[PDB]
Amino acid sequence: DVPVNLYRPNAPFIGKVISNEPLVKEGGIGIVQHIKFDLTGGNLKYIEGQSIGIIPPGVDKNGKPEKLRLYSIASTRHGDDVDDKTISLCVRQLEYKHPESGETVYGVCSTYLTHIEPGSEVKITGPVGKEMLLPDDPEANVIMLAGGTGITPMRTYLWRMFKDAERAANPEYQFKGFSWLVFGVPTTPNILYKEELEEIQQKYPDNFRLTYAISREQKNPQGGRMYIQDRVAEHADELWQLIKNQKTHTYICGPRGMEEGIDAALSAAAAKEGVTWSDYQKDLKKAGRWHVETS
Ligand SMILES: Cc1cc2nc3c(=O)[nH]c(=O)nc-3n(C[C@H](O)[C@H](O)[C@H](O)COP(=O)(O)OP(=O)(O)OC[C@H]3O[C@@H](n4cnc5c(N)ncnc54)[C@H](O)[C@@H]3O)c2cc1C
Repeated sequence: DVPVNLYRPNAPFIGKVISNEPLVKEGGIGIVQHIKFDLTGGNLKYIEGQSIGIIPPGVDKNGKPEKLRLYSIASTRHGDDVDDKTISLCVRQLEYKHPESGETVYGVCSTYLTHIEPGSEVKITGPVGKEMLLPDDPEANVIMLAGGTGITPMRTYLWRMFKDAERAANPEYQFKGFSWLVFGVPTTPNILYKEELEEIQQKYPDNFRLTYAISREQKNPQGGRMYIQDRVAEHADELWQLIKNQKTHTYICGPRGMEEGIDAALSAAAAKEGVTWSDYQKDLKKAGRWHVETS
Protein backbone atom coordinates (compact mmCIF):
# COMPACT_ATOMS: atom_id res chain seq x y z
CA ASP A 1 0.00 0.00 0.00
CA VAL A 2 2.56 2.60 1.12
CA PRO A 3 5.13 3.13 -1.67
CA VAL A 4 8.75 2.48 -0.68
CA ASN A 5 12.10 2.01 -2.45
CA LEU A 6 10.74 2.20 -5.99
CA TYR A 7 14.28 3.40 -6.75
CA ARG A 8 17.51 2.46 -5.00
CA PRO A 9 21.06 3.95 -5.01
CA ASN A 10 22.42 1.30 -7.43
CA ALA A 11 19.82 2.31 -10.06
CA PRO A 12 18.36 5.70 -9.12
CA PHE A 13 15.66 7.64 -10.93
CA ILE A 14 17.14 10.40 -13.09
CA GLY A 15 14.89 13.41 -12.49
CA LYS A 16 15.11 16.90 -13.95
CA VAL A 17 15.05 20.13 -11.93
CA ILE A 18 12.04 22.29 -12.86
CA SER A 19 12.55 25.14 -10.38
CA ASN A 20 14.74 26.27 -7.48
CA GLU A 21 13.32 29.21 -5.52
CA PRO A 22 14.43 30.97 -2.31
CA LEU A 23 12.35 30.62 0.88
CA VAL A 24 14.43 32.87 3.16
CA LYS A 25 13.46 36.52 2.60
CA GLU A 26 15.96 39.38 2.77
CA GLY A 27 17.20 39.98 6.33
CA GLY A 28 17.06 36.26 7.11
CA ILE A 29 19.80 33.88 8.24
CA GLY A 30 21.14 31.45 5.66
CA ILE A 31 19.70 29.91 2.53
CA VAL A 32 16.75 27.53 2.23
CA GLN A 33 15.52 26.59 -1.24
CA HIS A 34 12.29 25.03 -2.54
CA ILE A 35 13.37 22.69 -5.36
CA LYS A 36 10.89 20.94 -7.67
CA PHE A 37 11.84 17.91 -9.79
CA ASP A 38 10.18 16.31 -12.83
CA LEU A 39 9.17 12.67 -12.28
CA THR A 40 7.89 11.94 -15.81
CA GLY A 41 9.52 8.95 -17.52
CA GLY A 42 9.60 6.94 -14.27
CA ASN A 43 7.20 5.46 -11.70
CA LEU A 44 8.23 7.25 -8.50
CA LYS A 45 5.15 7.56 -6.31
CA TYR A 46 5.14 8.73 -2.70
CA ILE A 47 2.93 9.96 0.14
CA GLU A 48 3.01 12.70 2.76
CA GLY A 49 5.65 12.46 5.50
CA GLN A 50 8.11 10.37 3.45
CA SER A 51 11.66 11.23 2.32
CA ILE A 52 13.79 10.70 -0.80
CA GLY A 53 17.54 10.32 -1.26
CA ILE A 54 19.66 12.53 -3.49
CA ILE A 55 23.09 11.32 -4.66
CA PRO A 56 25.36 14.35 -5.16
CA PRO A 57 28.30 14.33 -7.59
CA GLY A 58 31.95 14.17 -6.57
CA VAL A 59 34.11 12.18 -4.20
CA ASP A 60 34.71 12.67 -0.48
CA LYS A 61 38.11 13.45 1.09
CA ASN A 62 39.13 9.76 0.88
CA GLY A 63 38.37 9.52 -2.87
CA LYS A 64 35.15 7.50 -2.43
CA PRO A 65 31.93 8.41 -4.30
CA GLU A 66 29.52 10.51 -2.24
CA LYS A 67 26.60 8.59 -0.72
CA LEU A 68 22.97 9.69 -0.75
CA ARG A 69 21.56 12.23 1.69
CA LEU A 70 17.91 11.96 2.74
CA TYR A 71 15.52 14.91 2.40
CA SER A 72 11.94 15.16 3.64
CA ILE A 73 9.47 15.43 0.79
CA ALA A 74 8.01 18.98 0.77
CA SER A 75 5.11 18.23 -1.60
CA THR A 76 1.96 16.13 -1.30
CA ARG A 77 1.68 12.92 -3.30
CA HIS A 78 0.29 14.98 -6.21
CA GLY A 79 3.16 17.49 -6.30
CA ASP A 80 2.88 21.28 -5.95
CA ASP A 81 0.84 21.60 -9.17
CA VAL A 82 -1.50 18.71 -8.23
CA ASP A 83 -0.66 16.84 -11.45
CA ASP A 84 1.08 13.68 -10.08
CA LYS A 85 4.16 14.62 -12.15
CA THR A 86 6.59 16.22 -9.65
CA ILE A 87 8.21 16.16 -6.22
CA SER A 88 9.63 19.01 -4.14
CA LEU A 89 12.27 19.41 -1.43
CA CYS A 90 13.01 22.12 1.14
CA VAL A 91 16.80 22.25 1.50
CA ARG A 92 18.93 24.39 3.82
CA GLN A 93 22.52 25.03 2.75
CA LEU A 94 24.60 23.60 5.58
CA GLU A 95 27.28 26.10 6.62
CA TYR A 96 29.21 26.13 9.91
CA LYS A 97 32.11 27.30 12.10
CA HIS A 98 35.88 27.70 11.67
CA PRO A 99 36.99 25.08 14.29
CA GLU A 100 36.42 22.24 11.76
CA SER A 101 39.55 22.41 9.53
CA GLY A 102 39.32 25.77 7.74
CA GLU A 103 36.87 28.67 8.06
CA THR A 104 33.26 28.57 6.70
CA VAL A 105 32.51 24.94 5.73
CA TYR A 106 29.77 24.09 3.20
CA GLY A 107 27.85 20.81 3.15
CA VAL A 108 28.34 18.79 -0.03
CA CYS A 109 24.82 17.66 -0.98
CA SER A 110 22.97 20.72 0.37
CA THR A 111 25.25 23.17 -1.48
CA TYR A 112 24.80 21.13 -4.67
CA LEU A 113 21.00 21.24 -4.27
CA THR A 114 20.58 24.90 -3.19
CA HIS A 115 22.67 26.03 -6.20
CA ILE A 116 21.25 23.57 -8.76
CA GLU A 117 19.95 25.03 -12.03
CA PRO A 118 16.65 24.18 -13.76
CA GLY A 119 17.25 21.59 -16.50
CA SER A 120 19.92 19.74 -14.50
CA GLU A 121 19.59 15.98 -13.98
CA VAL A 122 19.61 14.53 -10.46
CA LYS A 123 19.81 10.99 -9.04
CA ILE A 124 16.80 10.31 -6.77
CA THR A 125 16.09 7.29 -4.56
CA GLY A 126 13.13 6.22 -2.44
CA PRO A 127 10.69 7.04 -1.22
CA VAL A 128 11.44 5.97 2.35
CA GLY A 129 9.76 6.23 5.73
CA LYS A 130 6.62 4.92 7.42
CA GLU A 131 7.03 6.75 10.76
CA MET A 132 5.73 10.22 9.73
CA LEU A 133 2.55 9.18 7.89
CA LEU A 134 -0.72 11.13 8.15
CA PRO A 135 -3.89 9.33 9.28
CA ASP A 136 -6.64 8.74 6.71
CA ASP A 137 -9.16 9.80 9.40
CA PRO A 138 -10.48 13.26 8.40
CA GLU A 139 -11.55 13.92 12.03
CA ALA A 140 -8.06 13.39 13.50
CA ASN A 141 -6.34 16.22 15.34
CA VAL A 142 -2.78 16.88 14.19
CA ILE A 143 -0.20 18.65 16.35
CA MET A 144 2.90 19.70 14.41
CA LEU A 145 6.05 20.82 16.24
CA ALA A 146 8.62 22.01 13.71
CA GLY A 147 12.03 23.69 13.91
CA GLY A 148 13.65 25.09 10.76
CA THR A 149 13.40 22.65 7.85
CA GLY A 150 11.37 20.48 10.22
CA ILE A 151 8.48 22.37 8.57
CA THR A 152 8.89 20.15 5.48
CA PRO A 153 6.65 17.14 6.31
CA MET A 154 4.21 19.60 7.94
CA ARG A 155 3.83 21.31 4.54
CA THR A 156 2.76 18.00 2.98
CA TYR A 157 0.11 17.50 5.69
CA LEU A 158 -1.27 21.05 5.65
CA TRP A 159 -1.36 21.27 1.85
CA ARG A 160 -3.30 17.98 1.64
CA MET A 161 -5.66 19.21 4.38
CA PHE A 162 -6.27 22.78 3.25
CA LYS A 163 -5.27 23.60 -0.37
CA ASP A 164 -8.33 24.07 -2.60
CA ALA A 165 -6.86 21.92 -5.38
CA GLU A 166 -5.94 19.15 -2.94
CA ARG A 167 -9.49 18.98 -1.53
CA ALA A 168 -10.81 18.73 -5.11
CA ALA A 169 -8.36 15.92 -5.94
CA ASN A 170 -8.90 13.97 -2.70
CA PRO A 171 -12.66 13.30 -2.34
CA GLU A 172 -12.01 10.75 0.44
CA TYR A 173 -10.01 13.24 2.58
CA GLN A 174 -11.94 16.39 3.51
CA PHE A 175 -10.24 17.41 6.75
CA LYS A 176 -12.60 18.63 9.49
CA GLY A 177 -10.38 18.11 12.55
CA PHE A 178 -8.04 20.54 14.29
CA SER A 179 -4.39 21.07 13.41
CA TRP A 180 -1.88 23.18 15.34
CA LEU A 181 1.57 24.12 14.00
CA VAL A 182 4.18 25.47 16.41
CA PHE A 183 7.04 26.64 14.18
CA GLY A 184 10.43 27.79 15.49
CA VAL A 185 12.79 29.84 13.30
CA PRO A 186 15.28 32.66 14.13
CA THR A 187 13.59 35.52 12.21
CA THR A 188 10.42 36.55 10.39
CA PRO A 189 12.24 36.36 7.02
CA ASN A 190 13.14 32.76 8.04
CA ILE A 191 9.48 31.71 8.39
CA LEU A 192 9.45 29.21 5.55
CA TYR A 193 6.17 29.30 3.57
CA LYS A 194 4.91 32.19 5.76
CA GLU A 195 2.41 33.57 3.25
CA GLU A 196 0.72 30.24 2.51
CA LEU A 197 0.63 29.18 6.19
CA GLU A 198 -1.09 32.46 7.11
CA GLU A 199 -3.46 32.08 4.12
CA ILE A 200 -4.53 28.69 5.51
CA GLN A 201 -5.11 30.04 9.04
CA GLN A 202 -7.22 32.91 7.66
CA LYS A 203 -9.44 30.58 5.58
CA TYR A 204 -9.69 27.86 8.25
CA PRO A 205 -9.53 29.63 11.64
CA ASP A 206 -11.45 26.82 13.43
CA ASN A 207 -9.32 24.00 11.92
CA PHE A 208 -5.77 25.43 11.90
CA ARG A 209 -3.82 27.35 14.54
CA LEU A 210 -0.43 28.85 13.70
CA THR A 211 2.04 29.65 16.49
CA TYR A 212 5.52 31.09 15.93
CA ALA A 213 8.62 30.97 18.11
CA ILE A 214 10.98 33.59 16.64
CA SER A 215 14.24 33.57 18.58
CA ARG A 216 15.77 36.89 17.44
CA GLU A 217 12.49 38.84 17.80
CA GLN A 218 10.84 37.34 20.90
CA LYS A 219 11.79 36.59 24.50
CA ASN A 220 10.41 33.85 26.75
CA PRO A 221 9.22 34.71 30.32
CA GLN A 222 12.75 34.01 31.68
CA GLY A 223 14.46 36.62 29.44
CA GLY A 224 16.02 34.18 26.96
CA ARG A 225 15.36 33.89 23.23
CA MET A 226 12.01 32.32 22.28
CA TYR A 227 12.28 28.72 21.07
CA ILE A 228 9.68 26.07 20.23
CA GLN A 229 10.21 24.51 23.68
CA ASP A 230 9.08 27.80 25.26
CA ARG A 231 5.83 27.87 23.22
CA VAL A 232 5.08 24.26 24.13
CA ALA A 233 5.60 25.14 27.82
CA GLU A 234 3.34 28.18 27.41
CA HIS A 235 0.59 25.98 25.94
CA ALA A 236 1.49 22.74 27.73
CA ASP A 237 -1.90 22.22 29.42
CA GLU A 238 -3.86 22.68 26.18
CA LEU A 239 -1.48 20.52 24.14
CA TRP A 240 -1.74 17.76 26.75
CA GLN A 241 -5.56 18.05 26.67
CA LEU A 242 -5.56 17.58 22.87
CA ILE A 243 -3.07 14.69 23.11
CA LYS A 244 -5.47 12.77 25.40
CA ASN A 245 -7.95 12.44 22.50
CA GLN A 246 -7.77 8.94 20.96
CA LYS A 247 -7.68 10.46 17.44
CA THR A 248 -4.86 12.97 18.04
CA HIS A 249 -1.51 12.48 16.31
CA THR A 250 1.62 14.50 17.09
CA TYR A 251 4.48 15.11 14.64
CA ILE A 252 7.92 16.38 15.67
CA CYS A 253 10.54 17.31 13.10
CA GLY A 254 13.72 19.37 13.27
CA PRO A 255 17.18 19.23 14.88
CA ARG A 256 18.11 16.41 17.27
CA GLY A 257 17.77 17.61 20.86
CA MET A 258 14.50 19.49 20.22
CA GLU A 259 12.49 16.67 21.85
CA GLU A 260 13.89 17.14 25.37
CA GLY A 261 12.32 20.51 26.21
CA ILE A 262 9.05 19.44 24.59
CA ASP A 263 8.90 16.33 26.81
CA ALA A 264 9.73 18.39 29.91
CA ALA A 265 6.79 20.74 29.25
CA LEU A 266 4.28 17.97 28.51
CA SER A 267 5.53 15.98 31.52
CA ALA A 268 4.72 18.86 33.88
CA ALA A 269 1.24 19.16 32.33
CA ALA A 270 0.40 15.44 32.48
CA ALA A 271 1.75 15.17 36.05
CA LYS A 272 -1.06 17.48 37.23
CA GLU A 273 -3.54 14.67 36.42
CA GLY A 274 -1.36 11.89 37.87
CA VAL A 275 0.08 10.77 34.52
CA THR A 276 3.74 10.02 33.81
CA TRP A 277 4.21 11.48 30.33
CA SER A 278 7.18 9.24 29.45
CA ASP A 279 4.94 6.17 29.96
CA TYR A 280 1.91 7.67 28.18
CA GLN A 281 4.18 8.70 25.29
CA LYS A 282 5.57 5.16 24.99
CA ASP A 283 2.01 3.93 24.49
CA LEU A 284 1.36 6.65 21.90
CA LYS A 285 4.50 5.60 19.98
CA LYS A 286 3.34 1.96 20.03
CA ALA A 287 -0.11 3.02 18.78
CA GLY A 288 1.36 5.00 15.88
CA ARG A 289 0.26 8.41 17.19
CA TRP A 290 3.60 9.90 18.26
CA HIS A 291 5.77 10.57 15.20
CA VAL A 292 9.35 11.83 15.45
CA GLU A 293 11.96 12.57 12.79
CA THR A 294 15.01 14.52 13.94
CA SER A 295 18.66 14.55 12.82
C1 LIG B 1 15.24 11.58 7.37
C2 LIG B 1 15.98 12.88 7.23
C3 LIG B 1 15.32 13.97 6.68
C4 LIG B 1 16.02 15.14 6.36
N1 LIG B 1 15.33 16.21 5.82
C5 LIG B 1 16.00 17.37 5.49
C6 LIG B 1 15.32 18.46 4.93
O1 LIG B 1 14.12 18.38 4.63
N2 LIG B 1 16.01 19.62 4.63
C7 LIG B 1 17.37 19.69 4.85
O2 LIG B 1 17.98 20.72 4.57
N3 LIG B 1 18.04 18.63 5.40
C8 LIG B 1 17.38 17.46 5.72
N4 LIG B 1 18.07 16.40 6.27
C9 LIG B 1 19.57 16.53 6.41
C10 LIG B 1 20.26 16.05 5.14
O3 LIG B 1 20.11 14.65 5.01
C11 LIG B 1 21.76 16.34 5.12
O4 LIG B 1 22.36 15.70 6.24
C12 LIG B 1 22.09 17.84 5.12
O5 LIG B 1 21.57 18.44 3.96
C13 LIG B 1 23.59 18.08 5.17
O6 LIG B 1 24.21 17.30 4.18
P1 LIG B 1 25.45 17.84 3.32
O7 LIG B 1 25.84 16.81 2.25
O8 LIG B 1 25.17 19.17 2.76
O9 LIG B 1 26.60 18.02 4.44
P2 LIG B 1 27.86 17.03 4.59
O10 LIG B 1 28.94 17.31 3.54
O11 LIG B 1 27.43 15.62 4.58
O12 LIG B 1 28.41 17.45 6.04
C14 LIG B 1 27.78 16.99 7.21
C15 LIG B 1 28.84 16.85 8.29
O13 LIG B 1 29.30 18.13 8.70
C16 LIG B 1 29.60 18.12 10.08
N5 LIG B 1 28.89 19.22 10.76
C17 LIG B 1 27.57 19.58 10.59
N6 LIG B 1 27.32 20.64 11.39
C18 LIG B 1 28.44 20.97 12.06
C19 LIG B 1 28.73 21.95 13.00
N7 LIG B 1 27.81 22.85 13.34
N8 LIG B 1 30.01 22.04 13.52
C20 LIG B 1 30.99 21.15 13.12
N9 LIG B 1 30.69 20.16 12.19
C21 LIG B 1 29.44 20.08 11.67
C22 LIG B 1 29.16 16.77 10.63
O14 LIG B 1 30.30 15.97 10.87
C23 LIG B 1 28.31 16.17 9.53
O15 LIG B 1 28.44 14.77 9.43
C24 LIG B 1 17.40 15.22 6.60
C25 LIG B 1 18.05 14.12 7.16
C26 LIG B 1 17.36 12.95 7.47
C27 LIG B 1 18.11 11.81 8.11
